[PDB]
Amino acid sequence: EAPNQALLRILKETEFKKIKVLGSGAFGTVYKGLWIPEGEKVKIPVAIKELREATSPKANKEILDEAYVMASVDNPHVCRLLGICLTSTVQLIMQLMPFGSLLDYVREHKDNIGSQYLLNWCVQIAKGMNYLEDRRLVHRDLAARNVLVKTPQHVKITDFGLAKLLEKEYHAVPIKWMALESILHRIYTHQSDVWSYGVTVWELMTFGSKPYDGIPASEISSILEKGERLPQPPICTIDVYMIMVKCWMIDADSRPKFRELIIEFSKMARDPQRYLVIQGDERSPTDSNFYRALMVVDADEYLI
Amino acid sequence: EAPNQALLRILKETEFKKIKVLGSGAFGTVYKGLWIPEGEKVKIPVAIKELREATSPKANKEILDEAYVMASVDNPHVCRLLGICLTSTVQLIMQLMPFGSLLDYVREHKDNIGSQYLLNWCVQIAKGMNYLEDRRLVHRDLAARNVLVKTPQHVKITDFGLAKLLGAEEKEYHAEGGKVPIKWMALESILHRIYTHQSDVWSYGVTVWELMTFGSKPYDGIPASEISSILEKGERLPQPPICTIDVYMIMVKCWMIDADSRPKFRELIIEFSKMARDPQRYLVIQGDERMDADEYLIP
Ligand SMILES: COc1cc(N2CCC(N3CCN(C)CC3)CC2)ccc1Nc1ncc(Cl)c(Nc2ccccc2P(C)(C)=O)n1
Repeated sequence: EAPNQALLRILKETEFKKIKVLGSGAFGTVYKGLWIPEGEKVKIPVAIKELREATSPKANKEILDEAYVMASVDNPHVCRLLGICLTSTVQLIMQLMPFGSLLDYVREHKDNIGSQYLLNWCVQIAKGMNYLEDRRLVHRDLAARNVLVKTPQHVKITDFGLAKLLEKEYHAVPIKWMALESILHRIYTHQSDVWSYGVTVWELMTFGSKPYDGIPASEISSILEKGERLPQPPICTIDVYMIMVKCWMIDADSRPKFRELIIEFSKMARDPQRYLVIQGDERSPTDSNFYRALMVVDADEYLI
Repeated sequence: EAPNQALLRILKETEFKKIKVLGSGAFGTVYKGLWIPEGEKVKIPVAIKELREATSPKANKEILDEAYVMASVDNPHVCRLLGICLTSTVQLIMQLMPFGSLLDYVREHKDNIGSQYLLNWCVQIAKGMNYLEDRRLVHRDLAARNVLVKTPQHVKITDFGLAKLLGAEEKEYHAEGGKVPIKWMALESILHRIYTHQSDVWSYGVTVWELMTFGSKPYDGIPASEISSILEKGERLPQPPICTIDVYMIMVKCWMIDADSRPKFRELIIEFSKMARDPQRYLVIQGDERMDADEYLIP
């Protein structure tokens, strides 16, 4: 092949600080963290994955393979891996963006978010996944909360808990955001990621409304077998919304492939106003509220 | 062009039940039913279509594309669908045309169909098909069996399982293979699998002769294979007895070999709307002097 001239930074546990916990699991747990590196004035937002136990050689094998893949990931729309840290409990530092996640952004800015932006993010999210899918990497948790805002023009999808097919499947919870075949079998393919990519665009178009809200997670299995999907967002034409219906096809192969979505979504992004209808579309970028919590330096800016 | 703000509603199959099979088909089965929107306290009678097997991705893509057209058309003479059900095998929920195909309607009632309705029914098909010509669409299976009767006064068009859309660039569409009823199709479609609206004027043509004879079998004894031969040779369908030569000439100008020689639907609307201003004059039928909610829920 080619040399994987990928770089692996070793940070010291006294450089990063765990602020609060994000997710948790049997083995492993994910925190919100601030990185203060090598005596600079800058503080960079990050998320840190910690093996819950420090002596488990099968678990320690796993957490390094993931470090391996996250460090091999070099794409503008998948988060970089800032560095690992060899405590007893091995830690991974993925970067975060200073402005926060899309969902919190889209919710806070829906009276000045435009049509060219919404369609421009669908290509960035789809570009990022087809990068991942290009690598036999399944993502298993795509959602607006896991798409971070670098600049209202650039978004990356966080890549913790990726699943390489080292083949037609790999097993492994976010019920609203999952394919039926995931709820009933806890199996994740790339086409189940397409389902997630579906629900992700829905959260975007609705300006951050909650998928299947109030409804219990035990029903979603059933109210999917029976054919209820998310409704049409108001601003969606029937061209946009057919993409979303196709992502939630019960048949997995009937679902759009990721290479297709970007073709389809940039074509619709060259005439943006023809596919999305937003009141006042014609007549602004700024800071967020996740960003207000921190007061604040992008990690892509420091390491340059 | 214009943003297509046509929405499609998604319905879970708990919101409708099927009461009666209206017909088995190669498409599959279509049922008669009541659809009670959850939330709403109306029942709306509906017709529910359900293909044989959702095994192929091609089968799914051709049912969701059939649903894309039906959902975005707002024409009075184009049967519209209410919503879709994304079950394992998807499901289509359309307004129930209570009276059947026109093909069924005019055999049962050959004894009580005056000239006014038959020419009114031809102005209505032509208006729906000129809506479809305006949306760059080719229906590709028009026939009295695919024209449904919501009321004797008002007829609508249906079954876009074979409908195909044109780009702005190409003026004609060409499929391969397929299974299409040979007796309703223009000669170029039989012979080159070419299609275009001018091939659908020919279909419209056969649809009238269907109506004008009160629902006969076109080329009845003739099997499908010979029709290419017989058309090339200049055989066409005979004159309906009810028909004047003014009216039967129009069906002739449809089965014209040259597709642009054939008449545009825009013309067909005017030519038949005049004819319905003096209907006794262009059609001759002995006796002719003598003879829950709905799509009211849409607005
Ligand atoms: C209840 O109203 C109907 C009655 C019948 N009848 C007509 C007489 C027929 N006869 C009666 C006498 N009997 C002894 C032998 C049979 C039985 C079926 C058929 C159809 C509708 N309405 C209806 N609405 C919407 C649709 Cl969308 C649809 N579609 C549809 C219905 C049936 C078959 C195919 C279709 P398609 C072309 C694929 O939509 N169909």
